[PDB]
Amino acid sequence: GYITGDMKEFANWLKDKPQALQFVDWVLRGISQVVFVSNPISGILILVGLLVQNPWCALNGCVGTVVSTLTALLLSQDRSAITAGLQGYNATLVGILMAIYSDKGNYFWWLLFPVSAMSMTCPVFSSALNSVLSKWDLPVFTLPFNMALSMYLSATGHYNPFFPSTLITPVTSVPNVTWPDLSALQLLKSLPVGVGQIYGCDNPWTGGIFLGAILLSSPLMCLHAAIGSLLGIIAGLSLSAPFEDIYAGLWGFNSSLACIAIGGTFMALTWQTHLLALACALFTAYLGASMSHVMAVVGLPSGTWPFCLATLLFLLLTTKNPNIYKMPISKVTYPEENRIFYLQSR
Amino acid sequence: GYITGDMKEFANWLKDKPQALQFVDWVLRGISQVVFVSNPISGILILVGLLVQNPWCALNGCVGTVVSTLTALLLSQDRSAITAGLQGYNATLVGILMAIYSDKGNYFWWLLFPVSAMSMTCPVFSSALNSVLSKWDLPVFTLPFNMALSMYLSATGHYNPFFPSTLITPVTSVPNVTWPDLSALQLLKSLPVGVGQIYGCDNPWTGGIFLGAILLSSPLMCLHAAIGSLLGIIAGLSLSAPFEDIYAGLWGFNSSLACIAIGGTFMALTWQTHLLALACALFTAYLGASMSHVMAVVGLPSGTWPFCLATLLFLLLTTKNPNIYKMPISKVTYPEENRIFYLQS
Amino acid sequence: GYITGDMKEFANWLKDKPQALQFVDWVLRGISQVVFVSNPISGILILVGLLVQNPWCALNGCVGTVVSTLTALLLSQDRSAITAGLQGYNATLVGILMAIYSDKGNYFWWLLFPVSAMSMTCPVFSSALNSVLSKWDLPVFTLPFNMALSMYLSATGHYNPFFPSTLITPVTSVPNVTWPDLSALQLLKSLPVGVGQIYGCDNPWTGGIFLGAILLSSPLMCLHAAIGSLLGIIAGLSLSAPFEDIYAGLWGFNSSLACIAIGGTFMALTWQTHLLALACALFTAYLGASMSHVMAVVGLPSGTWPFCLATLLFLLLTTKNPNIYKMPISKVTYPEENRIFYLQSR
Ligand SMILES: CCCCCCCCCCCCC/C=C\[C@@H](O)[C@H](CO)NC(=O)CCCCCCC
Ligand SMILES: CCCCCCCCCCCCC/C=C\[C@@H](O)[C@H](CO)NC(=O)CCCCCCC
Ligand SMILES: CCCCCCCCCCCCC/C=C\[C@@H](O)[C@H](CO)NC(=O)CCCCCCC
Ligand SMILES: CCCCCCCCO[C@@H]1O[C@H](CO)[C@@H](O)[C@H](O)[C@H]1O
Ligand SMILES: CCCCCCCCO[C@@H]1O[C@H](CO)[C@@H](O)[C@H](O)[C@H]1O
Ligand SMILES: CCCCCCCCO[C@@H]1O[C@H](CO)[C@@H](O)[C@H](O)[C@H]1O
Ligand SMILES: CCCCCCCCO[C@@H]1O[C@H](CO)[C@@H](O)[C@H](O)[C@H]1O
Ligand SMILES: CCCCCCCCO[C@@H]1O[C@H](CO)[C@@H](O)[C@H](O)[C@H]1O
Ligand SMILES: CCCCCCCCO[C@@H]1O[C@H](CO)[C@@H](O)[C@H](O)[C@H]1O
Ligand SMILES: CCCCCCCCO[C@@H]1O[C@H](CO)[C@@H](O)[C@H](O)[C@H]1O
Ligand SMILES: CCCCCCCCO[C@@H]1O[C@H](CO)[C@@H](O)[C@H](O)[C@H]1O
Ligand SMILES: CCCCCCCCO[C@@H]1O[C@H](CO)[C@@H](O)[C@H](O)[C@H]1O
Ligand SMILES: CCCCCCCCO[C@@H]1O[C@H](CO)[C@@H](O)[C@H](O)[C@H]1O
Ligand SMILES: OC[C@H]1O[C@@H](O)[C@H](O)[C@@H](O)[C@@H]1O
Ligand SMILES: OC[C@H]1O[C@@H](O)[C@H](O)[C@@H](O)[C@@H]1O
Ligand SMILES: OC[C@H]1O[C@@H](O)[C@H](O)[C@@H](O)[C@@H]1O
Ligand SMILES: OC[C@H]1O[C@@H](O)[C@H](O)[C@@H](O)[C@@H]1O
Ligand SMILES: OC[C@H]1O[C@@H](O)[C@H](O)[C@@H](O)[C@@H]1O
Ligand SMILES: OC[C@H]1O[C@@H](O)[C@H](O)[C@@H](O)[C@@H]1O
Ligand SMILES: OC[C@H]1O[C@@H](O)[C@H](O)[C@@H](O)[C@@H]1O
Ligand SMILES: OC[C@H]1O[C@@H](O)[C@H](O)[C@@H](O)[C@@H]1O
Repeated sequence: GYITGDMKEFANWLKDKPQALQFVDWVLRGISQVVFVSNPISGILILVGLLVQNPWCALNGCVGTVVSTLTALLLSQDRSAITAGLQGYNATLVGILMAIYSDKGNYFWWLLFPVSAMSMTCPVFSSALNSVLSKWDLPVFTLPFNMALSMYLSATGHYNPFFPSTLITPVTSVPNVTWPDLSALQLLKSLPVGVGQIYGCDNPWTGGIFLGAILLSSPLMCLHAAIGSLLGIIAGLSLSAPFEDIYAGLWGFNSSLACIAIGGTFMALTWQTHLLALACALFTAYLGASMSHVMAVVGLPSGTWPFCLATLLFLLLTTKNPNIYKMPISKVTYPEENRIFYLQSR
Repeated sequence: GYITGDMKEFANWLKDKPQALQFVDWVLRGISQVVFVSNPISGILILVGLLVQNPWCALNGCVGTVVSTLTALLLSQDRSAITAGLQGYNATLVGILMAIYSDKGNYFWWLLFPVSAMSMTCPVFSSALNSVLSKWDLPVFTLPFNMALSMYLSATGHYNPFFPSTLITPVTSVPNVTWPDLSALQLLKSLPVGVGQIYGCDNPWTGGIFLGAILLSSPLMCLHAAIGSLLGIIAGLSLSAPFEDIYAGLWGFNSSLACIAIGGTFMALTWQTHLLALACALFTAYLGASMSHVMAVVGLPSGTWPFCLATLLFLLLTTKNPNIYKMPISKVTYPEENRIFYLQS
Repeated sequence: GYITGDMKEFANWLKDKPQALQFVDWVLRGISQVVFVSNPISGILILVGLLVQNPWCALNGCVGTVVSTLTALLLSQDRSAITAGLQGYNATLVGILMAIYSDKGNYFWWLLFPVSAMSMTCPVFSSALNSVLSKWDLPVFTLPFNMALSMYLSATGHYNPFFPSTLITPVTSVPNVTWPDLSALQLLKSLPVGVGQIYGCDNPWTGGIFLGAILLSSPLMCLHAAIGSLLGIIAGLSLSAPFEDIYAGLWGFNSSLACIAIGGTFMALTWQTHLLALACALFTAYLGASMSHVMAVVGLPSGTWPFCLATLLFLLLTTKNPNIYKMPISKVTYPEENRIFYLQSR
């Protein structure tokens, strides 16, 4: 009732309340915005899921969210966007993945310094990218996160004396894939792990929690999150990816995100638009593969660049099919509410 | 007369006729669009040239063209662009080059699955790139092809168990070049081989057939294709490229395309604009070496990125000289008819 | 008196007199535009600093400037920009760094051929980039130079039989940094060396001279040049860079340029923009590291790519703070005159 979707009522209720609680609320919506959700309860559930995988990653994610939100305020960015959590989600990722990609492991306190630095960067990236992309009425997605992360990880690299990153190298031989060995149960677990990997978690229970957090806000978003993850697995098997990479959900997170995006969030949901989302989800998985190989040559991970590039690409697609409709950015909420706008005008 | 230029007489006639015949027309015009030509007789001639070199590559080219054109229809893309062949050329290249860059050799039938998949992305890449580039009134050129190709070849790579690509590695030592062995005859043959390479064909006869196919539509385009190829050869020599790379036309195809593009087609042909096409063709050959080196590090070929980036760069150049005029995209056809618009505007 | 700032009085006097002096004026203003200065006395002084470092680089710089200026005239480019020197500074850099990155050493006379050819591409690169960037009211900065150089050095490479470039390879082990060895004297020298490295000069005297040339035109530009160089040093230390790299001013030149740009030149100088300039300079230094690692994998230097991208990113940041004001391109002079324009309309 009051804890579904955008929580419009709880938003209007807080407006008159203390600054501290209002701040905590924006942070939690910042966390949920990683999956296009603006819901503080979803934020709590996600944070819980993060504490379940790795309490270290949760801390860095939270520090990241706090610093960026505070930086957006220092730099007088738009209040609507802040309250909606749009100034926190990129730095939520910056903090988690910097911890994930650190060769120094859990509770390396020194990590907090470059996390804050890089989190402060996110409002700057967001603003700049917005100046360009809003001219086509495109969102920034997690481009701020991916630029910050690629920048940070290549500046340090595996051989930095203070902050070595994990070593990543290109493929240099044909992997042996034993097809009889392929487990049905393991593919099924890959689905929630693909979703877990959105926040860089490889735990199946965590991904289930994220699925639930999403479901609280929008069942349609939850559905596409799942399907996107599945399609990533399918693409993985089609190029003969090592099973262990599929099981770890590394083929599923970009696809999961792209599918949510196209499947009713940034395009109004119709059957044609649902087919479009599957296509985009597949395409993203294959671009994930491409970017992973190419970037490994420079010791970088692909991050969510593949999601950003493919999704932006599909949103710049135009058609003379009236059933394929791009939402105005200023009207973008969740699929259920988005669809009502489509039925009234198209 | 009827079989020259844009063939707009035959197109008007075909409009009333059966669906399947119209479709063959669009497919054939898609094939000729690789060299900016919208002519089904040129499409046929080019296809013959292809079937001559390697029927396997020819087949993949056609499957791409078909699948793309069908995807364009399925996704309600502009009709006129489809009928002009603008929705088939990128995938013609996707199919041919996916064959060239496969480590599996001829008639590896499975290759048809990814060729089809990648050919479906071509209308998507086209529309997305148009949404950006049309704001500066620029065409997308072969950017859809080059994106699709770089994506596919890097997602697979030389070490894919299913679809290995051919191994491509950077240069690791100074090539020994024996200058007395340089051959005028071989250099001269490198001219049509460079035009052949536009469709990934290293045969001088095939390249001759392509020049013939172009000439039928537009003598001026044919001339710039030849000139562009020549300038690429000059660029390779200027950089002491290994003779065999020059001989295989690898320095010629980007140059050739750039020279056609600037030399009458996207710029109105004047003596100034001709010099510009010469400059662009040189520049493009140089960028080709740059991109080939850099891309070899990640195991990719340069494709026709060089032509795409260089030509877009020269089209974005603004000048206060009235004799250097950029064609409005909606009024772009071939240099002979383009020049009439320029004189009458 | 008449030898500071634009020298708008002196240029108005030249508007009448012989073409060869007018041309020489443009070449000299072209040389100074490297550090955002349009002043021919500044140009002569910079030229002296180049001749002090290495006459061979100085020559190639000059061939660069002249050839590029001749080309912009041939291609009927805007004359206002030519007389201001905006058509010479990219090729000044092209000529100089082509000599620096040549593996053939001093007075390899054949080098003058591709220097001339790459200089001819500079106005082409400037115009096209202007076509795109002027839509957001942005300058091209040194993007023509950086495109020209990246293309040239990668088209040739270390293994080219005519024009081999110097060999650049990525980092492959953790360097050993002994902190007790850090030197105050060497660090102090790093500051002017950073400014010298804007023209690829590693001589502290040359960097001294360049500071003097800037000071002559705009003392506020001089201040930010020095601060930016210092912030790059601080960034280097913060990531435990090899001391010798910091001593060569390798961490200083990009951040120096960024600091001049934001700190009065393309943003009106206020307290707020001064701070923003310090942030942009730190940011630029870290991107320098990033771009250097990545571009070394393909055997290329970063050039001033980091400065170009960082500064453009900062010029695209919008805020609801009226103390942070972006200069209209048509209005940009030096910081002192810029601030006056701003205060009038504030
Ligand atoms: C349109 C007009 C406006 C222009 C505005 C300019 C915007 C400036 C953007 C500056 C962002 C640079 C930081 C991002 C990544 C870098 O760390 C490096 C660059 O090699 N990335 C890497 O090493 C790898 C990243 C590669 C990802 C592929 C990107 C498609
Ligand atoms: C302003 C709004 C527009 C936003 C639209 C976003 C468009 C994104 C395109 C996404 C598709 C990319 C596919 C092409 C190449 C990739 O596979 C990778 C990239 O790392 N290949 C490579 O590394 C090789 C590619 C190198 C070619 C040079 C690039 C100029
Ligand atoms: C908005 C629509 C208008 C589109 C207009 C197209 C503009 C065409 C510009 C293309 C010229 C670029 C050539 C420069 C350098 C290259 O040779 C090499 C290889 O890619 N650089 C490198 O390997 C290093 C490059 C690293 C720098 C990162 C670039 C962001
Ligand atoms: C504000 C400037 C921050 C830079 C200081 C970072 C200090 C790095 O910390 C160092 O890292 C070593 C290995 O990486 C560890 O063994 C030690 O904990 C520490 O000496
Ligand atoms: C979603 C589509 C996935 C297709 C995966 C094909 C699985 C069978 O793969 C087959 O396995 C054999 C040995 O087990 C190999 O010798 C064959 O090369 C291979 O095609
Ligand atoms: C859409 C999914 C396509 C899967 C097709 C996989 C094709 C596998 O191809 C296999 O390659 C082997 C080489 O290692 C050969 O020895 C086998 O004979 C061949 O069947
Ligand atoms: C296209 C302009 C470049 C001219 C370079 C030509 C150098 C080739 O050299 C020529 O090759 C001939 C082979 O046909 C030989 O007969 C000649 O002996 C030889 O001089
Ligand atoms: C535009 C006109 C195209 C010119 C085509 C010239 C083809 C010459 O081609 C040559 O043919 C010889 C046998 O005939 C072979 O021995 C050579 O290897 C081959 O290069
Ligand atoms: C369009 C410009 C073409 C370039 C022609 C270069 C001619 C190469 O000339 C060769 O250079 C070598 C030194 O590099 C010498 O050792 C050889 O004796 C000489 O013949
Ligand atoms: C535009 C074409 C320019 C051609 C430049 C030719 C450069 C000749 O390069 C020469 O090669 C010799 C043999 O390795 C070297 O010993 C010499 O140092 C070098 O000057
Ligand atoms: C821009 C036009 C200038 C072209 C001058 C090129 C002439 C080549 O100059 C040669 O360079 C060699 C390498 O340093 C020297 O060994 C020779 O002394 C010199 O003749
Ligand atoms: C801006 C960054 C702070 C600079 C750190 C200062 C470290 C200098 O260290 C000093 O170096 C001198 C050599 O010149 C030695 O004589 C001194 O003994 C030593 O303490
Ligand atoms: C301006 C920021 C200065 C950065 C902190 C410099 C102090 C370096 O601290 C050093 O950490 C090293 C771990 O790699 C140890 O080997 C050294 O013994 C220790 O002194
Ligand atoms: O807060 C959790 C604690 O976990 C331990 O493993 C770390 O060593 C402590 O530094 C940390 O405070
Ligand atoms: O984890 C790295 C280091 O972080 C520092 O902030 C703490 O003082 C140390 O206890 C710890 O070893
Ligand atoms: O009333 C809804 C109307 O909206 C328009 O924007 C559509 O193009 C019409 O075809 C439609 O009937
Ligand atoms: O056209 C398809 C067939 O071509 C023939 O020339 C070959 O013998 C076969 O291996 C191939 O499958
Ligand atoms: O070249 C591999 C091919 O082998 C044939 O026997 C199969 O029928 C094809 O589907 C397969 O792609
Ligand atoms: O200044 C011109 C002269 O300078 C000398 O130092 C070089 O060695 C010569 O190659 C050159 O002719
Ligand atoms: O590289 C570090 C070296 O610095 C010198 O100043 C010391 O005397 C050596 O003992 C030390 O090994
Ligand atoms: O007038 C400029 C001054 O403004 C104040 O707000 C700052 O605190 C000072 O540090 C600064 O020097």
